[PDB]
Amino acid sequence: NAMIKQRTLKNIIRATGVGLHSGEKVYLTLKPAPVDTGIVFSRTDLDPVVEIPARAENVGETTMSTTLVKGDVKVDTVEHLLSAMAGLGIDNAYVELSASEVPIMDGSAGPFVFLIQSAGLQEQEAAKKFIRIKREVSVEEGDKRAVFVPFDGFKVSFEIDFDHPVFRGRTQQASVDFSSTSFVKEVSRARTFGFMRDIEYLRSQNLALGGSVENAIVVDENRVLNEDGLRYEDEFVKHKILDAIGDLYLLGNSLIGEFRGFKSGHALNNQLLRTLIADKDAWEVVTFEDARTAPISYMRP
Ligand SMILES: C[C@@H](O)[C@H](NC(=O)c1ccc(-c2ccccc2)cc1)C(=O)NO
Ligand SMILES: [Zn+2]
Repeated sequence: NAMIKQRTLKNIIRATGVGLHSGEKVYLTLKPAPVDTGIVFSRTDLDPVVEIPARAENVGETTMSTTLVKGDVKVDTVEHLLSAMAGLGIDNAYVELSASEVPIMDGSAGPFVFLIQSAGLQEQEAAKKFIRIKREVSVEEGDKRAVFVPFDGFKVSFEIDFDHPVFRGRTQQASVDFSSTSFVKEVSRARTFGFMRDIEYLRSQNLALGGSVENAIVVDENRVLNEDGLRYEDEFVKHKILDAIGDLYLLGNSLIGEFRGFKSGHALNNQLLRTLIADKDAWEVVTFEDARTAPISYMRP
């Protein structure tokens, strides 16, 4: 008789930071929103205020980060904040930003999960809608691949392939089944990362202006440059899982299914969502009026 309900924020919560790509200072405000609103970004620095729903149809650029666009108005680097929202099961929220990029914080979803849980969650008087994968859907480009597989729960598998001394062994693949593994404990703290030769190229072009060892793992030709080391033995692949969860949440609803990524990035993740949405026979919308019968579990609000 206990139904799985939609969730929003119990209180407003505020954060400040800098954009990884733009280097601009930005004020972030997360606000409660009504049932069936979904996640909506709002550029409050503009006149009039521009709202951009966090949906696959509004993705505009996918080079290095996922960017939402509406006309000429952009919201860059939404993936880590959306991963935190998805991890905590937030259905409805307003995300107000004073600039064109979500703050990078420490490069992970950790600060966002903590800010959300500090504000608390509010269950709403409406059933949470899930998108259930009924048939396999895959997208490929070159040697990159991203797949949705029917699965009674939610599971993300990812494999990276870097021919580099730091990237050897079993730490290049990971699978997380959220029926037994905690998004907060095992995925949320995984930071973004960049290779020194790529970073140098980006800096030569006056790009990635906000990036440093304070908000990213920096790896040169042989080692991790961050003095204090890694948060997980497999932090790099866990961050790709974090990215995939955030990019997947642009479907607008939590998924019941499995994602498998092989060298996939924001572009291929978004192509997978667009293929799934277009293949209506591959999915269905489902609700759980009895939480006992559900294959996905959310933490108490
Ligand atoms: C891991 C990869 O998918 C991506 N991150 C980057 O592309 C990236 C690019 C540049 C930096 C960087 C780090 C330090 C200084 C300058 C740039 C960090 C991450 C990412 O996390 N997208 O969400
Ligand atoms: Zn990322």
